[PDB]
Amino acid sequence: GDEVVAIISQNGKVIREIPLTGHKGNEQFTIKGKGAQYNLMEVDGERIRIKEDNSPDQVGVKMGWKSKAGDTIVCLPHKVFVEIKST
Repeated sequence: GDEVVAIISQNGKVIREIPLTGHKGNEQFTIKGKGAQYNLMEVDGERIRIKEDNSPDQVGVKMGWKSKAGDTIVCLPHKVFVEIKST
């Protein structure tokens, strides 16, 4: 099948590029913003989501798990973006 990488950015600056294909186990990391802003990122197997955050709108959290080429997650107030790209 497809081989994909998740690109996770904050204010356009890349924090992690994470190849998802073949990934097993669970990893969590927090992107800390200005003030008390945070996003708890979670990679579980070949999927990624914002597990939890204190954004006012919760749009990115509500988007849930992503895993396919072309998928995105956005948390606009915290300037966090996830893009999944085919390699």
